[PDB]
Amino acid sequence: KPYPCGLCNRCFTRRDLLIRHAQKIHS
Ligand SMILES: [Zn+2]
Repeated sequence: KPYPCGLCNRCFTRRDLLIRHAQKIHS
C-alpha cells in the first residue's frame, strides 16, 4: 500500500486510517 501524510511528517498502514487521521485532526 501507499499513504504519506503531509501535515504531521509521516508514512503508513491502512487508507481508512489516513482519511480518519486528516478528517479527524487537520481538516
Ligand atoms: Zn497528520
